[PDB]
Amino acid sequence: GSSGSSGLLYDCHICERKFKNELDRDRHMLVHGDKW
Ligand SMILES: [Zn+2]
Repeated sequence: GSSGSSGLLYDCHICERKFKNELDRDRHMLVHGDKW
């Protein structure tokens, strides 16, 4: 059993893509929020 020294911390609830910061994920949610 093995695991990496680093990883992605934040996740999209629309398309399951992941990010290093809350900011990087939060501005990605705008690509889904455009479908108003
Ligand atoms: Zn997404």
